[PDB]
Amino acid sequence: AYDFLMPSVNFFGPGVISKIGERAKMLGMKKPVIVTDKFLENLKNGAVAQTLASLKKSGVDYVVYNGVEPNPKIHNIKEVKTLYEKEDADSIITVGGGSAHDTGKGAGIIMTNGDDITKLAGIETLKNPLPPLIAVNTTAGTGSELTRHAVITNEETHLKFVVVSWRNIPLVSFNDPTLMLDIPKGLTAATGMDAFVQAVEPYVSVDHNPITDSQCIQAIKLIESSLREAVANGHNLQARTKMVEAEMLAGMAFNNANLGYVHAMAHQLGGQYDAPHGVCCALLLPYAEEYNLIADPERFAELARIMGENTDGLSTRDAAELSIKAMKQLSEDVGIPHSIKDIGAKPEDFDLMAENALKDGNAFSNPRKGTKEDIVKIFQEAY
Amino acid sequence: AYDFLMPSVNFFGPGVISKIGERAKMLGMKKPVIVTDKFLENLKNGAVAQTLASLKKSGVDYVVYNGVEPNPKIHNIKEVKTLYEKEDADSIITVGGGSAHDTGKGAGIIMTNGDDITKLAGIETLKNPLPPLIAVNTTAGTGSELTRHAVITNEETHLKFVVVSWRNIPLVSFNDPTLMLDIPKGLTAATGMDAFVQAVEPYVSVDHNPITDSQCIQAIKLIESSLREAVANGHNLQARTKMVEAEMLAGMAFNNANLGYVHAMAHQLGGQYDAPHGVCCALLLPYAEEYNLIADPERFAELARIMGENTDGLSTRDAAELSIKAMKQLSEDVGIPHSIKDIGAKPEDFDLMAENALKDGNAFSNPRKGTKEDIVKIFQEAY
Ligand code: NI
Ligand code: NI
Repeated sequence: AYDFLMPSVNFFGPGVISKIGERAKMLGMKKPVIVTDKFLENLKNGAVAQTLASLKKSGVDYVVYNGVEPNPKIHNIKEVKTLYEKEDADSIITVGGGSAHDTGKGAGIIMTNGDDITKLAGIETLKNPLPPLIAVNTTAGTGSELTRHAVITNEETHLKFVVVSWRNIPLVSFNDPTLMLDIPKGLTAATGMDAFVQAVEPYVSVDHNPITDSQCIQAIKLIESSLREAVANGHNLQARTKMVEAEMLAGMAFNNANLGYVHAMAHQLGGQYDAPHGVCCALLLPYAEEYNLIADPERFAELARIMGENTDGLSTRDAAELSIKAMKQLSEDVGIPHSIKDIGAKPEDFDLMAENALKDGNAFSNPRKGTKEDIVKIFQEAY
Repeated sequence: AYDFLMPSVNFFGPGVISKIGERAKMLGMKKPVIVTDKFLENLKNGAVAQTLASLKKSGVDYVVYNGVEPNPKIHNIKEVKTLYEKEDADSIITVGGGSAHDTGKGAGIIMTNGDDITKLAGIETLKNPLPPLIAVNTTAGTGSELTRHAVITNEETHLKFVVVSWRNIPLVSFNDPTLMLDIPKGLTAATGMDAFVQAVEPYVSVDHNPITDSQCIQAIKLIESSLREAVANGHNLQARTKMVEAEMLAGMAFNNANLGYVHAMAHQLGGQYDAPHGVCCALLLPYAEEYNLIADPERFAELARIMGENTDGLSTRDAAELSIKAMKQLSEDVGIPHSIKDIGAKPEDFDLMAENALKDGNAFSNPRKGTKEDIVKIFQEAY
C-alpha cells in the first residue's frame, strides 16, 4: 500500500569512493561505462582521473563518457550506451551531479530493456532492472544517487518526460564529502537550497509518512547549522560532510513522499529560461509554501523549530509564517536572488508556464490543490 | 568509511502482503521455500495458508517449513535448506518473528555458498549473496526483515555465533499490520519493548550518525504514543500500524549503529535461562542506561523529550534520569516484570554471565566501556 524505496548500500564519509571501488570489485564487475559532465573529466581534483585509477586499482576496467548535457537529452543516453556497447559493460558508474545520474539511469534501463525512453516513461513500466548502477555524486543537493527518478529531456515539443520506475534505483550510493569540495559558492548555495526545498516539500506532502517526516526534519536541521558554513568556507570539510548527510536524508524522504508545487513550478522555469534548478527553487519556496499554509501550517511549525525559530510564543498559523521568514532569510544569506525578476522572467509568460504545473507529476503531492488562478497569483507573489 | 545498509524495497500498511506476492511475481520467481514457526502454520488468521494461496494467486509455487525453533539452530537451517533442494528454490520467503528470519537468512547464505554457518560467521566473509529473500514479519519489535544480522545457535559448547554480513540483507521487506494482530498482549509488550531498546541503544551508540539519530527518535516517539494502545486493544489497527513503523525506523538505525550493553547482557540471559529476548531486554534497560549516563546523558535528554517528558526545568544529568524513570514506567505499564528475580535468575550466576558480555559483538558500540566490576554491579542493580 505504501512502499519505501532506498538503495541497498550507501557509503558515506571520506574513503567512501575508494571503498566503493572495493565494493565494485567484491561484487564481481569487470568493464563499466563511467558517466559524467565536462568539468570533472577536464578537472583533476577528485575528477574522473582519481576514480578511474582507484577503479583499476582494485582490479577493474573502465571507459568514460564526457558529453553529458545539463538537462540530460535522449541523445546523450544513446551516445553513452552505444559508447560502451563496444566494450560490453556489466556495471555502470556515474560521477557528478543530478544531470549525470539521470543519464546513467537512462542508459541503464535502456541497456537492459527495449531501447525506448518514453515507452519506458510513467510508473514502473519496465520489467527488467537497470545494469548495476553506482552513483558517485558530487553535488550537495539533488538526491539522484538514491532516487528512483530519471527525467529525460527530448527535443520534439521540447518535452521533459519521467521514468518513475523502481527498477531505476541504483545498487550502491556513494557520497564522499571530498568530491564535493569541487562545489563553488554559487553552486553549493544552489544545490544546498534545492535539497532543503526537497525536504519541506515532502514534509508537507500528501503522501508523507513517519519515515519521511523523520528524515525530512533532520535534513533541515543539518542544513540550518551547516549550509551557510559550506557556502563561506567551501574548504571546511566537517560542514561539507553534514551537508552531504542532509542531501541524502532529504533524498530518502522526497523519494517516498513526492514534492509539492515549488518543484512543479520551478521545473518549468528551469527549462523555459534555462535558469538553474536550485535557485529557481529557492526563489519560489517561501511563496509556494505561504500559499500552502491554510491546509497544513501545523507542520511548518516544525519546519520552523527545525530552523531554530523559538516558536513557543506563536500559534499555528503565525508560526508557519516565521518559517517562511527564515526560509526566505536563509536564501538571502547564501546569495540567492530575492525576486524572480532578477533571474529574468516576464509576466506575459506566466499564464503559459502555469498551465504546465497541472502536467508535472510531482504536483499531485501538494497538500492543497489550487485553481489555475491562485497558482498564477503565486507567480505574481513570486515577483 | 560509514555505510548505510537497508533493503532495496520495503512495503508497509495493509495489502503489503498481497502486494509483495505481486512483486515476487514481477521479479520473475517460481518456486520458493517458506520459513516459519509452528503457530502460524497451524493457525489461519493470516497464517501461512493465506500467503501460500496469495502466492499461488499471482502465479508462483510454494513449499513450507514448520519446524523452526526459537533460538534458530544450525540443524533447522540444514533441515529447511535440504527440504527445498527437492523443489529447487529461487526465492525464499520467511513469515514470522525474528527466529524465523534468522533461519531464512541462514538457509539463504548457505544455499549459495559453502555450507558452513561458522565458516561464514564474522563480518562480511561471504562472496556471493543469499537467494532473494522476502521477509514477511509478524512481530512488532525485532527488525530482522531489514537487518543485516543472522545469529545462528549451535549446540557444541552451546555457542551462539554471528553472521554479520551485508549479503544477508533481504531483497524486500514487508510489514502488513494485519499479520501483527496475531500478537497477544504478552508478546506485543515483549517485542514492543525490544524494538524500543533497539532504538535507545544506538541513539547513544558510539557509531550513531545523523540518519540513525533521526530514525531512532521518531521510533520512540511512535512507541510512546502507540505502544500501550496496541497492548490493550490489540485489535486497534491504527496503533498496530504505527507500532509496525516504529519497529522498522528502529531497525533502520540499530542496523547501522549497533547496540550497547542492554542487548549484550540480555542476549546471555535469553539463552542461559531461555527467558524471552524482549522482557529480559526491558527489565535491564533502565539500569544499563543509568550506568551509561556519565558518558553521554546529553542524548537521554532527547530520549526523554521523545518520551514526552517536559525536561525544560532539568539540567543534562538530571533530565537523563527522568528518561530512565519513564523508560522504567513504560515497561511496568505493558506488564513487564519490574525486577530480574521474577524471571528467575540467581546472584551466583552473575559473575559467569557477565564475563560473556566481553564476547558479544554488539557490546563494542556502548558509549562507555566498563570494567568487569561495574557491569556485574549492573546485574546487582538489575536486582
Ligand atoms: Ni530537485
Ligand atoms: Ni533485539
